[PDB]
Amino acid sequence: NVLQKRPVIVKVLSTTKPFEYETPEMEKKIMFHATVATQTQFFHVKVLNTSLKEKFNGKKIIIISDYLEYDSLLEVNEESTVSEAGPQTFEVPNKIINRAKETLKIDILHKQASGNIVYGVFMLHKKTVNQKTTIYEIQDDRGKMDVVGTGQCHNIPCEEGDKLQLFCFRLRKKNQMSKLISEMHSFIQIK
Amino acid sequence: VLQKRPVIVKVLSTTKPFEYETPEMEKKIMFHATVATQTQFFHVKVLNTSLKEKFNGKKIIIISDYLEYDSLLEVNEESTVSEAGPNQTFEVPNKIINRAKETLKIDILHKQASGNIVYGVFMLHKKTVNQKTTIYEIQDDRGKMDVVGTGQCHNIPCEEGDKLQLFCFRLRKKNQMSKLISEMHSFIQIK
DNA sequence: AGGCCGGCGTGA
DNA sequence: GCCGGCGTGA
Repeated sequence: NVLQKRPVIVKVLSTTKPFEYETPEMEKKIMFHATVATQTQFFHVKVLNTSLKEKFNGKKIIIISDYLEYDSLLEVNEESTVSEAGPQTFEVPNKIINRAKETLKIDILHKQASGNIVYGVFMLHKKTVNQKTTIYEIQDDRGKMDVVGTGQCHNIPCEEGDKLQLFCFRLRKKNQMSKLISEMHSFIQIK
Repeated sequence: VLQKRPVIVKVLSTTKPFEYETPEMEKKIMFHATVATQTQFFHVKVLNTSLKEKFNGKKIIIISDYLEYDSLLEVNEESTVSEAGPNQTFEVPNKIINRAKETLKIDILHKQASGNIVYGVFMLHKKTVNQKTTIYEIQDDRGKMDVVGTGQCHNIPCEEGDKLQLFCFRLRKKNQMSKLISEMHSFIQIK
């Protein structure tokens, strides 16, 4: 899968704080998640070139090129070019905003295809910190399911009843039900 | 496959009986039903059409020797349906009724696991009648999707803006695109 | 059934 | 009327 140099004008709706993650080649690195919108659509965006973080909380309005598109999201990296438009801004329809902030219900998640990327906010019901992995049991009014966290998503401080906001998790099936697995760029923040 | 654990339910809906074809080319008759308990609702395929009255919905019924697969129930000739006594009565929360009436958003359907069985009501945007198959294009504010209808689901009269109610369609992926495929026990009625 | 790879018809 | 050969299907 390869880059798209067709440049896009989008508006930033949200960013996470920068955070540390490890590559399979054991390189220590820093990134942040962001959510951006056009008038018609929204995108989850991984920003690996953290020197643009300033550009992603102000200004809200930006132009992006040479980014990667996969897994229904955008990757912006060192090869990517981000610029500012001006003072000069536009506003995004509330349908799209609410959709970009939306969290799917667990009963629906259980019916979702393996390989999907999932973002959302869920309630922690139970936690088991094992040595390398942590199984977070998450819950809502429709069902419950396991979230396996490794790396930066291992051993996070939290207690039952707390709400976990997940970024960039991979949905996998066992046995006939969904679970959410942490990957290289996955993140968990508390509320 | 067979569950001898009997279920006590209230019938919320039935379709009229209808004709379908087996793979061994025998024409037969069946009907769909929607059922509920205190806990949750079920789609039901009833292959024994002599049970239509038991499913009229005036009564609360008990079902046994039914098959459970694809998140539905199949009641057939080898199954036993009887009536419940006066203390086994109950009413179903409007919560559950409304959930049983829920129709999924199409963009979410596209992300559902291959092989899922789908029921729902959708707005028809466009239809293409071929020789043996009919491509009904369904729409909502979220997205659009093809519904491939053959057999009893082929060449149904409908026009744009009509709502199609789908029963027991199979979700299939090809070239990374989701479609709803009509099958043996599938049904389409217009509103 | 984990996800992945390997075996038929369709159409070369 | 060829197989492979890739996303699908268990």
